[PDB]
Formats: sequence, C-alpha cells, structure tokens
Amino acid sequence: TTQPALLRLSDHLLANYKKGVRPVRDWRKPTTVSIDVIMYAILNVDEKNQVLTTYIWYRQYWTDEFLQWTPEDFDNVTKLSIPTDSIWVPDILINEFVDVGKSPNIPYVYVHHRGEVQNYKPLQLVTACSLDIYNFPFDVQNCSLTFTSWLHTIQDINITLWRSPEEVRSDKSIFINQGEWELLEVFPQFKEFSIDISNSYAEMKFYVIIRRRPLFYAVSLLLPSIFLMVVDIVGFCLPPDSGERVSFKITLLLGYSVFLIIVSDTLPATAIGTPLIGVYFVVCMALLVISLAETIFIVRLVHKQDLQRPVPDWLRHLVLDRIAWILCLLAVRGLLQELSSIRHFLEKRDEMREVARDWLRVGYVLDRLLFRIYLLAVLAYSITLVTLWSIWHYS
Amino acid sequence: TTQPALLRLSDHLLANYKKGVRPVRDWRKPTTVSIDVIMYAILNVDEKNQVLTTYIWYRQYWTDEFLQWTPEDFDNVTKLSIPTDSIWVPDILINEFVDVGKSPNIPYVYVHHRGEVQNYKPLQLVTACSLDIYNFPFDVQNCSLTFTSWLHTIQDINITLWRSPEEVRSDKSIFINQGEWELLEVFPQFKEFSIDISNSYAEMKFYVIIRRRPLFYAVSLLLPSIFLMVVDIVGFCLPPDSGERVSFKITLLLGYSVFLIIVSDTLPATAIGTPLIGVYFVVCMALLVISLAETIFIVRLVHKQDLQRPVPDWLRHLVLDRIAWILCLLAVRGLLQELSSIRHFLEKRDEMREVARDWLRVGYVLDRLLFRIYLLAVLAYSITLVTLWSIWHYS
Amino acid sequence: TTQPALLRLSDHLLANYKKGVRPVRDWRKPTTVSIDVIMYAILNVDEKNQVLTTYIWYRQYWTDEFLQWTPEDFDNVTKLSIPTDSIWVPDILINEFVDVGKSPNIPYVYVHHRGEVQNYKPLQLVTACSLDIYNFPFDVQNCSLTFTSWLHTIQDINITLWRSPEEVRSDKSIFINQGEWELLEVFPQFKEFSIDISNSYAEMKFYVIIRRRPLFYAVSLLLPSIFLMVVDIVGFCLPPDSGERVSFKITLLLGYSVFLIIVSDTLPATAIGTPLIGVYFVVCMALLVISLAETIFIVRLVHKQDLQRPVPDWLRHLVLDRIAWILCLLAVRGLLQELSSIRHFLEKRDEMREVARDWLRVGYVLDRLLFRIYLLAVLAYSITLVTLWSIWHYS
Amino acid sequence: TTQPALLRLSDHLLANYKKGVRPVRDWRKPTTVSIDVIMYAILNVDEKNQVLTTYIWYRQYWTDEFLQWTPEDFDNVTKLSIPTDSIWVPDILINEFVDVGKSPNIPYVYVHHRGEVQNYKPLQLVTACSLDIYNFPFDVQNCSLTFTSWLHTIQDINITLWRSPEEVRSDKSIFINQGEWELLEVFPQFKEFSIDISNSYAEMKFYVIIRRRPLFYAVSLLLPSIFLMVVDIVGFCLPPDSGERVSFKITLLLGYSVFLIIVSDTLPATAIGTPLIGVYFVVCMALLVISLAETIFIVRLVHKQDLQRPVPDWLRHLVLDRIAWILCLLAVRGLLQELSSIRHFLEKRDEMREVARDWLRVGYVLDRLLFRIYLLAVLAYSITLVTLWSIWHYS
Amino acid sequence: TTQPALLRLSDHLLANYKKGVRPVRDWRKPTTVSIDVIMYAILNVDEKNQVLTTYIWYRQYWTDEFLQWTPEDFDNVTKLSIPTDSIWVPDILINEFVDVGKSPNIPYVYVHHRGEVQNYKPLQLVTACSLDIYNFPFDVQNCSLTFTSWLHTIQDINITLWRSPEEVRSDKSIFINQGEWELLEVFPQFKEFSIDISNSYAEMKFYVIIRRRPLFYAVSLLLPSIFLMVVDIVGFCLPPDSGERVSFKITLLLGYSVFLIIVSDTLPATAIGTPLIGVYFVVCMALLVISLAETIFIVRLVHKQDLQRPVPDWLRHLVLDRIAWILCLLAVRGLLQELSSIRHFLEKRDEMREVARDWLRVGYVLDRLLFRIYLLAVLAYSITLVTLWSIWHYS
Ligand SMILES: *[C@@H]1O[C@H](CO)[C@@H](O[C@@H]2O[C@H](CO)[C@@H](O)[C@H](O)[C@H]2NC(C)=O)[C@H](O)[C@H]1NC(C)=O
Ligand SMILES: CN1[C@@H]2CCC[C@H]1C[C@@H](NC(=O)c1nn(C)c3ccccc13)C2
Repeated sequence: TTQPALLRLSDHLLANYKKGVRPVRDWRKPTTVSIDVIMYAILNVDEKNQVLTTYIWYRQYWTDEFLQWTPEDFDNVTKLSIPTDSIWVPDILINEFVDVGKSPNIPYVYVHHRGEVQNYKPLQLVTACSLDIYNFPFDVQNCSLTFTSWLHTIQDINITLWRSPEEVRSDKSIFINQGEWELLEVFPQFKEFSIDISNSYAEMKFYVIIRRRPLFYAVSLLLPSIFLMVVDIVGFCLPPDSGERVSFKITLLLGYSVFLIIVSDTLPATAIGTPLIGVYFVVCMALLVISLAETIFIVRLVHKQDLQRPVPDWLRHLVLDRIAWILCLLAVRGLLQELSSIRHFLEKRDEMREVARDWLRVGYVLDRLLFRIYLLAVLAYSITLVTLWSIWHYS
Repeated sequence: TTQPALLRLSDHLLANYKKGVRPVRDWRKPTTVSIDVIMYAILNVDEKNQVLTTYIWYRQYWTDEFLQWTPEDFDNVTKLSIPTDSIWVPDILINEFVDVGKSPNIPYVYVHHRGEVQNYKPLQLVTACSLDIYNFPFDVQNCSLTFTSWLHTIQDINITLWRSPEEVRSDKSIFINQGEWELLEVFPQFKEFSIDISNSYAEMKFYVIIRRRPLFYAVSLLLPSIFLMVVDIVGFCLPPDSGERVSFKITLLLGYSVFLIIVSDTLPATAIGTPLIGVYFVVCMALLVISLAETIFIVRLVHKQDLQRPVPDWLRHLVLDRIAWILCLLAVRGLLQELSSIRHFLEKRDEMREVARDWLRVGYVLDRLLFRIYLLAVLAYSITLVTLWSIWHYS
Repeated sequence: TTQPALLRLSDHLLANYKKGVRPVRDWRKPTTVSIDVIMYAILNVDEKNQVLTTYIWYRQYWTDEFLQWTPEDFDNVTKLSIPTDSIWVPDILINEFVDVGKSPNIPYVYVHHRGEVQNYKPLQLVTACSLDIYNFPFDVQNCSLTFTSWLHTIQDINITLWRSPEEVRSDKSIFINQGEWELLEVFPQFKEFSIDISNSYAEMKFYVIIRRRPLFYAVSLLLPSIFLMVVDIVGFCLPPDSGERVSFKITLLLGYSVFLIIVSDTLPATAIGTPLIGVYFVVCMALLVISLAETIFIVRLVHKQDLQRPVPDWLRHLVLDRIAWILCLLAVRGLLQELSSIRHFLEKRDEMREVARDWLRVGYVLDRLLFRIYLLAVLAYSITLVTLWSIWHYS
Repeated sequence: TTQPALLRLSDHLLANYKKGVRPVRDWRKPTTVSIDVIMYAILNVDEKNQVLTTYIWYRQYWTDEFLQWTPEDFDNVTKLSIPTDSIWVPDILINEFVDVGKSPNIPYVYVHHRGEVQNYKPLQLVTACSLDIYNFPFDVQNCSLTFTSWLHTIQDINITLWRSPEEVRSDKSIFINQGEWELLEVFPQFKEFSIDISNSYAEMKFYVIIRRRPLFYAVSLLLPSIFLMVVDIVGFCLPPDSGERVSFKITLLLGYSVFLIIVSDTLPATAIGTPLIGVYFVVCMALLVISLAETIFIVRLVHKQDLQRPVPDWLRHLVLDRIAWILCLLAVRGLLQELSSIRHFLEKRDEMREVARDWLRVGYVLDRLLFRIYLLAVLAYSITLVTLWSIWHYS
Repeated sequence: TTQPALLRLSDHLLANYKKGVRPVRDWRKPTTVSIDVIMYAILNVDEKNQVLTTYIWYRQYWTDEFLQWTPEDFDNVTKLSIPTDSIWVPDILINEFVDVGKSPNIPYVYVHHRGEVQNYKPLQLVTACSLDIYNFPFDVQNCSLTFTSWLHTIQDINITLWRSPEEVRSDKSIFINQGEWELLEVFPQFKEFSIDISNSYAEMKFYVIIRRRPLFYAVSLLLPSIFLMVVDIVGFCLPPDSGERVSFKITLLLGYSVFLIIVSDTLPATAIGTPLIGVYFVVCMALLVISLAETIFIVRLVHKQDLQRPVPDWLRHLVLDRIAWILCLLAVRGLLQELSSIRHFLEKRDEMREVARDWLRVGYVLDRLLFRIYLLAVLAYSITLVTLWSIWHYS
C-alpha cells in the first residue's frame, strides 16, 4: 500500500455502498434512531386557524453496519464527515404537519468507526394544535409534536431518546424570550401506535407547553375600559335640566361602542364563543346602559310639560325621608274687575312655576341617590375584578 | 454464491431496471392503482376567490411485474424499502388545482414480493370550488376532488379504491376540530370521463362536505344589532319638546351606519348578491328609520310656531277617544282705556300659551301610542327571528 | 431475437438519443408545434398593478424524426409514455409574464409511431394587461396572451393551432363560474413578429375577453347612497326654528363623508382619474350640500335678532303670490302718566313679537317651496339614473 | 464519413467540452460580454422600504474558442441551439439586489460558427434605491442598476454594450404604460470599480429615470381639502347668537381631523419628515382654526351675561367708522308709590335689553368684517396654489 | 506533452478529486476559514416578532492541499475559476436563523496556486434578536450574528477573520442610508463555545448596532398631541353658561380618544408594557380630563336651579380677595291690596334674578383663575418636554 491521503478511507467505504437499502446485516433487526429536540423560538400562534409555528434544533443518531472500519491502518482516524446525500437517512416526520417550513439543509454528517452516524439539523415546523381561548390573556397551551417514521414499522425503524427525559423537560438554554410566549416544559413521551394487528408504528411524542405573557392585553384592554368609567362619573355632575346631559351620555356610549368593535377584530375567539373577557365587557356595557337610562328617567322626571302637582303620597316619601335615610337638607267697580283679571293671569303663572320647582326638587334628590348607588356598584365591581386578578398574580 | 448482506436483492432487481417504461409484461394490460384519502385539516376557505385549501393524507398501491422475486433464496425477505426516484410512479393529479401547495416528499416506498408497491405521502392541495353564500352562518359546502391521471387513458392507467366506500365515507379519525368547519363525509365516486370517442380517462371523484360552525358570527353580528334596539327603546322616553331627542336618534343612526360598513368587509358575498343576513339588516334599518321619522313627526307636531288652534274634528278624535281605545287620562275714563290695553296685551299671550299647551297635550298621546306600536313591532320581529332559529337548532 | 417485454422499444429509441438537438433530419425544416388553450379560472384581477392572474389547461404536439418506429415487430404497439425530461421540448413562453405561477409538472408525454409527440400540462400564468376603469361595475376587459418561442426564429420553430379558431373561440366547457368575471370568448390570432430584417419570430396571440358581473357593487354602492336621501327627505319635516335641524343635517353630511372615504379604498381608479361612478357621487354630494345650505338660509331667515319689519316689496311678492302660484293659505294725572309708561313698555314687546311672527310666516312658505323644488330635483335625478341603467340592462 | 443527421455537429463540439473552465485559448485574454436592457414594467415602488421592483428583458453575447466549427462539411449550418446547462455562462449580477425575483428560465442559447454565443432571458429584479419624497405627487426618481461580475476581475471578465448608448437611452418600445410611472430614459454608464490595488472589477451602470403621474393624488387629496372650505364659507352665514354655529365648526374640524389621519397612512414619508403637501395641509388647518376662533370670539362678544354698556371709545370706533371704511348702514300717594315701583321694575328690564341689543349690533358688524377678511385670505391662498401648479404644468 | 489549452490544468487537479472529504493531508490539522462581512441594508425590523432582516456581503477563504499546482509548466497561470459544486465548501451558518432568506448563488470560486480558495457571495439573512422598546423613537439596538460551523468541532474547522477588527468595525462604505436605521458599528468577537468536555465549537460573533432615526415619529405623534392643546386653550374662551362648552370639550376628548387608538396599532410594545411615550400620552390625557372636569364644575356652579344665595363666608373670600390676589375688578284700600300683590309677584322674580347674577359673578372669576392655572400647567409641561428633548439633541 501507500499514502495518497486519508481520503482513501472514504474511497474504501463509499465505493460499493448502496444508499437505498436499510443498512443492517440481519434484516430482522430494527434500526434504532435516537432523537432529541431543543426549542428555539415560537414564531407564530394562529388561534383562528389552529396552527402553531415554531423553530427547533434537532439531532439524531443511528447505527449501520456498512459504515464501519478499524481505526488502525487509516492513520488513527475515528470519525469523518460524509455528505448526507450519499448514505441512508431515515424518514422521521411529524404527524401534525399542515405545511412545509423553510429550513437550511445541512450537507454533512459525522460517522464514527463503529457506524454511529450523527445528524444535526435545524428545522422550522408548522403544525396544527387545539387552542383553548377560554381565558384569553391568562392561558397555557398544550401542543404536541409526534415524531414518527412515515412508512417503516416498529420492526423496521424504532425511535428512542438521545438523553434522559428529565433533562429534555427542563431545558431552556437557547430559547428566545421577550416574545409573547414563555416556554414552560418540553415533555417527551413514547407510544407505540398500532393501526391494526401486525402493523404497528413507533412514535415519540413531545408536548410543548407555552404560557402567554398577559402584559400586552392589559394596556390595550384594561386601560380604555377603566378610563371610560371616570368620564361617566364626571358626567353625572351635569345638572339634568340642562339638556346636554343626554347628549353627553349618548356620545360616550357611541365612543365605547366604537371601541368594542375596534378591539374585537384583534382578539380571536374560537370554538367556545367568547372568553371571560367578553363577559366582563358585557357587564361594562350593562353598567353604562343603566347609567344612560337613569339620566333618561331624571330628564323625563324634570321638565315643564304642563304637568300636575307632585303626589303627597310620594312627597313625604321622598323629601322628609331621604333627608334622613342618607342625605340631608260705577267706574271703581269696573277698575276692580279689570285688576282682578290681571292678578288672576299672574297667579296661574306663579302656580305653574311652583309646581315645576317642586318637581325640580324631587329630581335632584333622586339624582343624588342614584349617583350614590351607581358609584357603590362601580366600586364593588372594581374590587371584585382586583380580587380576581390577585388570585392569579400571587404565586 | 455467498452472503454479503441482503442488499444483493436490491442489486438484483434494480440493476437493469428502466424507470421510464410503464411496468407491464403485456402492454395491453392496464396498471390499476388503488387510492384512498383521509382528511386532516381544512386550512382556508376563500369565498371571494372560490378557492378551498385542505391538507390530506394519501396512499396508493399498484402492481409491477419487474419488481418481483421469490421470497426464498434471499433469507426470507418479503418486503423492503426502495427509493421513490428509482421506480415508475404514476401521475395522479387533481383536476381542480389552481396552485401548488407545499408538502413534504417521502423518499421511500414499500415493495412486496409479488410486485405490490405501496406509496404513502401527505399532500397539501389548493383547489377551486363553487361556494354558495345564500345563508352565511348556516351553510354546508359541497367540494369535489377529482383524482385522475393527467396523461394516460383508461387502457393505460386505471383507478380503483383501496378500501370500501362505506368506510371511506364514515372516517373521521384524525381530523383537526375547533377550526370553524366540521367535516361531515368524504364520499367517493367513480366516473369514466370520455373526452371523445377512443380517448377515455379514469377519474375517482371525492366529495368532501363541510359545515360551518355558526357560533362565530352570533357574537359579532347578533350582539350589536340586538343591542342597538334597547338604546332606541330607552331613547323614546325622552320628552319630544326637549330638542336633544332628534340629536339622540341621529347619533344612534350614525352609530349603526358605521357598524354596517365595518361589518360588511369581513363578511363575503359572491354571485348571489346578499344572503338572508343582509335582508335582516335591511329590516333592522327599516325599523330604525321609522323610529327616527316618528320623532321628527312629533317634534314637528310639538313646537311654538305661531300656530293655530287644534282642530275639533281631530280633538275629540284623539283626546276623548285614545283615553278609551288604549290609554287612560275725565281722567277715570282715560285710566280705564289705559288698563284695558294692558289686559289685552296679556290675554293674547295667555291664549298663545293655551294653544301651545293643547298641541303639547296632543303630542304626548301620540308619542305614547306610537311607542306602543313600535314596541309591539320590535317584539313581533324578535319572536319571528327566534322561531326561525329554533327550526334550525332542533335536530 | 426474444421477448423480455415491450420495454425493449424504449430501449431501442432512447439509447443513443440526444435531448439537446432540435430533432430534425434536415436542419432547414422548422419544427411546427400546434397549441391550443381552454380557460379554467380567473383567479385575480389587480386593477392597481395592471396584473391578471388566470389558470388554463394547455396542450401541444410536434413531430420529430428521431422518435419513429414501425408499429410491427414490437407486438403492434402504436403509442407509449416517455418521461418528459428525456426528449426535446420547445420553449413556448408568454410575452406578458411578470412572475412565475406555481403549476404541477406532468412527467410523461405520449409519442405515436410517426413521431407525433403530445404534451398535456396545466399552467397558472400571471400576466400584465391594460385595464380600463372608465365604467367600474359595467366593463369588459380585453387581455392578451402571446405564445412565442423565446429564442428560436420562424425558420427554427413555428407555431400553429391544434384545432379550428371558430371552436377555440366558442369554448366554455370547464370554466368556473360564480366568480365575479364571466368569460366571453378566447380569440386566437397569428402574427409573425419581425424584430428587424432576417430575425422574425412566430407568435400566437390569444385575446381573452372577460366581463365583470355588476351585482356585487349594486348592494355596496347603490344601497347607502339611495338610502341617505330618504333621511334628508324626512329631515326636511323638522321645523326650522327648533335648532336641531342644522345639527341633523351636518350629522348626516358627516355620515356620508365617512361613507365616501370608506368606500373609496375598496374601489380602484387607474390612469383615468375616476369612472362615472365618481361623477355620480359628486352629484349626490352636490344635492346634499344645497340641502344643507337651504336649511342654513331658512334658519338665518327665521330668528329673533332685533330685526326690522318684512319688506312690503317682498311681502306681497311672497304671501299673496305663493298662495296662488303653488301652495294655498293732581294725583289722577300722575297715575295716568304712570299707566301710560306701562302700556308703552308692553306695546313694544307686542310689536317685536308681531315682527317675529311675520318673519316666521315668510320662512315656512319658503321652506315649503324649496322642499318641493328639492323633491322634484331628486326625483328627476333618480329617473335619469334608472333610464341610464335600463339601456344597459335591455339586451 | 456518412450522414446520420446534423446532430453530429453537436456530437463533435460537446463531446470533450468542459463547462467549468473559462473558455479561452490564452488565459491572459479576458472574456468580453456585451449586454443591453430594455425596460418592460415598473412593478412596485416601496418608498418606505426603499425598494424598487421592475421587470426587464435582457440579452448578452460573448465569444469562446471552444465552440467553433467550419460552416462547411456540416451541410452549411452556421448556427444552432445548445442547452444552457452544457456551456460556460458568466455570472453577471446586480449590486443593488435585496431579494430574488421569480423569472422564467430559458433553456437554450444560440451559437454561431465563430463562437459568438447569444443568450436571451427575461428577469424580474428587486433592487434598492434612494427615493426622495420632497415633493410627493410631482417627483422624478433616479434609480441605478449596476451589472457586474460577482467574482471575476477585469482581466478575467469585461463588460461592454451590445448597441450604442444613444439608442439604449431613447428606447421605449415595449414599456407598459397606464401604470403610475412614466419611463423617461435608461442611461448606461461604464465604470471600472477598483476595490484596492491589483483587484479591479468591470461595472456597467444603468440609470433608470421614472416620473410619477400626479393625477392619482389630485382627486384623493385636492378634492376633499378644497371641498371642506366651502362648508366653512357656508357656515359663516349662521347667526352667531344661535348656539349651533360652534357645534357646526367643531363638527367640521372633527371631520377634517379624521380626514388627515385617514389620508396619512396611504401617503409615505421617508428621511425628510414631510413633503410640501404636508405644509399645505398645515396651512389648511391654520385657516380652519382661526375660522373656529373667530366664531368663539363673536359668541363670547354676543351673549347675555349681565354685562355692562358698550364702551363709547369703541362705539364710535366701530359703528360710525365701519359703515364708511367698508360696509354701510292719603291713598293716592300710596297708589303712586305702588305704581312707581312697577315702572322701576320694568325700566331695568328694558335697559338690560337695550344693552344686549347694542352688543348684538357690534357683533354683526364684526362678523361681517372678519368674514370679508377670511374670504379674501382663502382667495389669496387659492390663487397662490393655482399659480404654483401652473408653473409645473406649463412645458 | 502538447498544448490543447490551459483547461488541462483543470483536467489535472479535478480528475481524481473527491469533494466529500475535508481536504487536508494530515487529518489532525484543522481547516481555518477566514471570514468578514460588510453590511449593505437593514430590510426590516419586526419589534413584535423579535425578528431582524438584513442583507450583507460575505466572503471567506480557506486552504486545501488538494488544489495545489506549480505555477510553471502551465504557462504561468496562478489563479483560475472553478465551479463551486466541484470542491469542498465548509458549512458556515448563523445560530440566530429563524428562516431562509433568498439570495443569489455564486457559481464560481477563485483558487490560487497554493490552495488558497476564495469564495464571494451575497446573502440575505433573517435572524432573531432581543429588541428593547423602552424608549421608542430614540433607541439603539444591539443585534448579534454568530457565524459557526454547524457540525465540525474546533479541531476540525476553525474560524478567524480576513482583516483587522478595527477596520471591520469602522466600515460604512456601501450601506444604504435614508432607511429609518443608521448603522453605527459592526463589532466582531471570537468565542470558543464548549457544549461540554471534548466537544467545542469555534464561533465568530458580529454585533451590529443600529440606531433609529426619530424624525418619522415626530410628525406623526408630536404634531396632533401638541395640536389638540391649542383647541382646548381656544375652547376655554367660551362663556360657560352657553351650554355648548361641554359639547365642545367632550367632542374634543372623543377626537383625541380616536387618535390614541389609531396611533397605538402602528407603534409596537413588547415585553416591557409601554415606553415613555405611553407615559407622556397618559399625562396628555390627564390634562384634558381635568380640563373637562373644570368646565363641568363651572357649569354646575353657574345655572338657574332655584338655588340659594351665595355664602358670605365665600363671597368676601372670592370677590374682595381675587381682585387683589391675581385679577382686578272702601275701594281705595281694595286697590292698594290689589297693587301690593303685583309688587310682591314682581319683587320675587327680581330677587331670583339677582341671586343668579351673583352666582354668575362668582363663576367668571373662577373660570379666569382656573384658566390661568391650566395655562401655566400646560406651559410648565411643555418646557419640561423641550428640556428633555434638548439633552438628547445636544451632542
Ligand atoms: C381586443 O383588442 C384587440 C386589439 O389588438 C382587438 O384587435 C383587433 O382584432 C382584429 C380581429 O378581431 C384584427 O383584425 C385587428 O387588426 C386588431 N386591431 C388591433 C389594433 O390590434 C380585438 O378585436 C379586441 N377584442 C374585443 C372583443 O374588443
Ligand atoms: C462585484 N463587486 C466586487 C467588488 C465591488 C462589489 C461587488 C461585490 C464583491 N465585493 C465584496 O464581496 C466585498 N468587498 N468588500 C470591501 C467586502 C468586505 C467584507 C465582505 C465582502 C466584501 C466583488
């Protein structure tokens, strides 16, 4: 022999090599690949289309008896790079695929001198999962990635793990944070899927668990909803017989009705109807509608509509009571007949103004009482919302 | 002979193999492929472009007399993996294609020892279908997938099924739910398409039938439309001679006119005009316009416009009737001439106020009667809408 | 000889075959391809980018003297499938390309025993054309598809038709309807393009003619524009001295000014300015502005602004005329000096109210006359619009 | 010899041909390619991303001494088609690339009998350029396309032109018009780029110059801005003591403030701040704000706020002047004490009404004068805008 | 020997060359590649997805002992072009990849006569980085590009620099400006990443540092926020007892509440909550709400609500003080009983008007004082904003 270089090893073990055969001596022995996965980024979550988009780093090794050499008589070389398109590579795919993500190809693999061939590749994957939007900003999502051979059965290709599942689960080394989703764990699980008798497939199932960071939807949702309550609370201080109080309240209701629709496009809702945020917005609207209807009732109650006297059943029910329940406090005959008519024409205007003053007195007491009831209702709703947030926030 | 391995089988039957020929001994015998399909996901439905996007799992087998071996004298091997790019593969396409979906390639096939070669592959397909939007949230869609050989005729390539059509039709095993579309059935149908005499093609036609889940468009459509009726019903309680009732009603009409346009972009409408939802919105607007015109009529009827007396033809037509149809109830001479002028200057103001009070009395009776008629009309429309929904919802 | 199979024919005529040469015996004879096209779908029309996107079915045949065999002594085979990547294929492209559409490849062709090789393929094409938007919902579009060889000249590759042009023009067999565009005809035309002397190219030019279905833009354009006229016609019935009539009219003008802008994004306009729909909207706004200015004029005319008496030049011009043109109908001396001052303080208030009543009488007659003129103008515009639509609709 | 066909020429000169070598006999002689370009379409201009997208037609030829034959003894053939993937092709790229546009490949080239090999190909290119938006609808853009070899130096590959630069510059034969951009010229320029000593590269630089057609942004910008001035000019005719004049002006300011924001998204602005159109809109808003502030000043000046008498310093400054500057014009004693009190209670109401009438008289003269000043200011702005447009429009 | 050409060199050193082996004589010696990078364009920055998109120019060289020749006896050739797909190329990738950018391939490399093979290629790269939006328009971003071999270890492939790091850092020669991001420096850094013992990888880490040009978000943010303060300052000059002052203020608050939401979509916010711009907008709203509440307080204070006399505790607290703190200043008996009643009916109306005048006098002094306080608060906020901008702007 001689020494051209140590490309004569690669000449030795790729001369008569057939990349089509499953590389075993005895065909009864399965090829056992050993995989694991580290998660790199969560690229997209489509809650409408039920489609997850991540990016992982992937590696695998297997053993073949056709890529073996003694490490002596080749100047002590124990591993080398072989191009990927010249050896047998197993078809390990994902069941949950809905599309093909673009990922760089890696043109080389390692091969040790026992036949342990190692493959390293990054791969973008676009999978489909069931996403629960029962509670939109505070939600964990449990997505599956099932690695399986698409053709070969479990007596043909078998799948194990590279390393221990306790350290696959607790691995957050290169995950890109600051990206709306916190990784929690990547839990592997082995299952043998049998489609029927005598055809069973090896599957390795990774459960990724991600939690949404709720800080995004606390300035885009909680701020204008809490904000348009203080405009109501200021707008109750308008006197009801002005006329612009109704125009105030309907303008503010218009301003919030625009807000609900301009929010409801950027917040998805799938297979349930609405989350609890939709219930809290309906309660926020039910407060504002009765805030409007109270002003409509007082403006109806306080007007000049040639109306009758206030009822003494409901005068001492309301003025003497509500200051102690809550609040507190021959020609001379002709001239006589001419003057009596002028006195009568003035006293009826005087009486019709005193009736209006009594109804205006009833209306302000009611507008104070209903304002107290509304203020305590808004306060009791706000403390319920805070004490429901603090149960989540603590631990 | 000897024993290198059992790659010598693959050396035996791929040495002089030609992947260009249609692999039969007698050229008069057609190659019969046997296909079936399980549906995985409905990715998109473009009602505007009439384009469906699904993702299926696909499999097929056929027989070739060039891939046969005796299972003895090869150490009892009965099947093996052969790369896909080294054997003849039929060109089974879809007639309804409009684009190419990205799908992973599967580089291996099984080959049994009789020549039964099996191919498993997933494939994303983007097809075109006719979509009826006659009833937008409650609609089934009947889409076709016609598998056919694009070149070969029925004496050259023939298409059958893998398994029975009764179990292709009732197969929902891996379909991704929670995704706006329920699968109902995938019904296969064989047809021999003859383009003319002496050129006929085999076609296998799958009819997928999907039904939209109507829960999405019942919180984005039914909630604000039913919601802006209660603002009208509250807004009738304003007294009409205030002036802000008209400003209330036109603001609410503005608020719903924004709503119709901001909805009509996210709801498609194709080849029919509108669905029935568009008719129900036009009726919802026809109620609101007459709600506006009633207030315009009462505000015209109740004003101070130096107007004449109320007509006694229509005074006892309206006050004595509508409380029983529906509702219920030398210097002394100079001073005399000076005082009579002051009495005359006051009595005309008194008369012009009593005329205005009589017209204000007519206006409130009309505003009560028209409010009752409007409330019963809205109630009779709502119960018709409920009893049309309950026919769909039951069974 | 013997009988392996009839793959020995494909061994016979693809052994020493060179797929690079233009396959003729005499190099002076041109290769004549024969093409035709059936239209399948109109996928997109971008009026802004001037880009058409269709999907066609395409087929072609040509003759080569290197793929010939006698049908005897091969067990009577007269045609067979040959892979596409092993024979010469002409480069027939489109001049109007701006991009590459994704289309499935067809890996096989037929070859008859005279050398007639037939190719069938579907192809998505994205071309560029000039689109006229002079009349937006009622428009035909005349788009060209010029098939030509990109390199070879007319003494090298020549292009004819498969079948007669009278039956290419009248072919609507597989076109997908219900898709905003009706196909009308696909008219072929042969032209020899000479770029200069001694370099001429064969071109086959298909003119596709498509017509838009105008039903889409008759519920999204004609309905709110005709709708916001009846709100004006109702809003004239408000009495002008109320104060909320101006607030009515400016709110309705705001509501239509939002409508024009929220429509003008989804309706394109290219190289002309606007279509006639833009002129009809400007006339619709010119009616609404004079509807506003009439109310401004009457509200200016009817007010209490310490104004003078109505002019008798224009009192009998307007009250006696317009009911026949159109409408119809020592201490006693001290007390005397005290009372005369009170009479004088009342008679000036009486006079200042009678002046206001006379101006209020003029204002209502003008508000009736201008309402009649506006109603007849709107009616004369609507019948002109109907009689312009009916010329299009008939035949 | 014999005559199979004239594929024996292609057998002769592609038998031992190496497509990897730069095809020259003497390695010191550079390969001179000769290129030119005709512009077909301007597909997109992203002013935000500074990215141009065009579509050109491209051609080039070069000479190689390995593709030569005598035209005799091959039956007088002087040119033939050779596939592109079998000869040496230079790497001519563009420096300004930011992406890869999709373009059809052309699989054949011509080769003459001297070695002149001609290549024709269309190519979509996506380049980056500096875009000036100093004047948005009236702007020319000067974009560069630098053709260069990406690897080879000027003693290895050299670049010249096909034809004369005077006829490359004036070539508008197949450009697609009606597409928002007029082509003006495509000016070529040769530069030898030397990165350092002893490494210089040949570059051929095409300057495309395109001009925007300003007709698009004259109906979407100039029409509502000129339109909302006439609503102001009509709205000055409201009498200021009505109360709805302020509600008119703020509603119109709201309507234009919506307009500015809903325009400012579809008009880009990059590296300068704003164009001059942004300055003209700020002046359009500065007119409308002082139109609002004038009404606020008159409404403050005309009210009933228990105010004092008009100042005689500013009464003859304003009523006697502005009609010549611009505009034009024992018991009897008890009854006496009772009546004197009634006279005193009426004369103070009379005085407080005459004071209000004098302030109302001052307010109308000011509302006429400021309306004249505002009308002349709007007219002087409009004629300045017209005489700045007409300088551009003429020649 | 003879002279065909100098393609016999390429015949000499690519005849028995194996492109799969790592090209060294002694396998213990690592292949040292030498890279550097010049930055060309910043294509996109997604602050939501944390994804950077740039375009660089890249070059590298390495040494191989299999591509060596003596420059004599080949007619003095010292370098030549070899196709890329025929030699060994190292796999230098980026750790921060999330996708594959489209970049043109370069089909040739240089090879010198010592084996120094040089590779030039442009490459679009889409990477992921952490982006801080703590201060949105004034922010630098520190993004990493880690070049590493994806498979080979540091005894197999090693990475150095082409040129000195001081001139890689200060290199801005071909960067495309005018594009929202200024390049500052590209700083290289070498690190040996050891994943565990006996497996270490060579990494070359480039830190690109880019700064946003803040001029874009100073006309789209600072202009309407500073603009809607002057509308408030004008709107305080309305007299509070008019009624349209409240309708002014709530319309302006509506107009700014639309503005905040229509801005907040085009300005991202990630992992922090909000930048300081969000705090400045909340302060801008806190000024406008107290501007509204002041008008509500004065309108409540100034009305006719059958109210009592102004308190003398707070009359000399406010009228005598605030003009020195800030601002400045038998039948005759029957007729007697008839007249005394008329005097009494007038004097109570007189008293109820004088009470309203005293409250109107208090309200205007308060409306002046609060206007001065609000104007000084807005001025003190504006100068704080200017003196915080000028610290950034200086040097
Ligand atoms: C579509 O446009 C083409 C324009 O090229 C029309 O062109 C003419 O077609 C006739 C035959 O139909 C030729 O004889 C003329 O020479 C063509 N004229 C030109 C200027 O090219 C074609 O008729 C149009 N089709 C329709 C339906 O309008
Ligand atoms: C064709 N041209 C030739 C020289 C000018 C630009 C192009 C591209 C190419 N240049 C370059 O590739 C290039 N130049 N410099 C200074 C660099 C620094 C770091 C990385 C690459 C480069 C070769």
